[PDB]
Amino acid sequence: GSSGSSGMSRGRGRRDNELIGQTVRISQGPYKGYIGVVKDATESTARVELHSTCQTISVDRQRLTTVGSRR
Repeated sequence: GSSGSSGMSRGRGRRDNELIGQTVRISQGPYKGYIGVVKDATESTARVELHSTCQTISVDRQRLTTVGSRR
């Protein structure tokens, strides 16, 4: 039926799983120039799932260049 959670609040500030799902493009490492979706966000790394190799690899959050369609 039509049921829901009394409160519509998930996180107070900015959840570490925010960047999770965004398109990131590796700039460093052996995967330089590779695209992937951030699956997990680490303190000094980020588990991204490549599109081609369709594999989940961890890379420095910084080493990752957040992608974003432009003109």
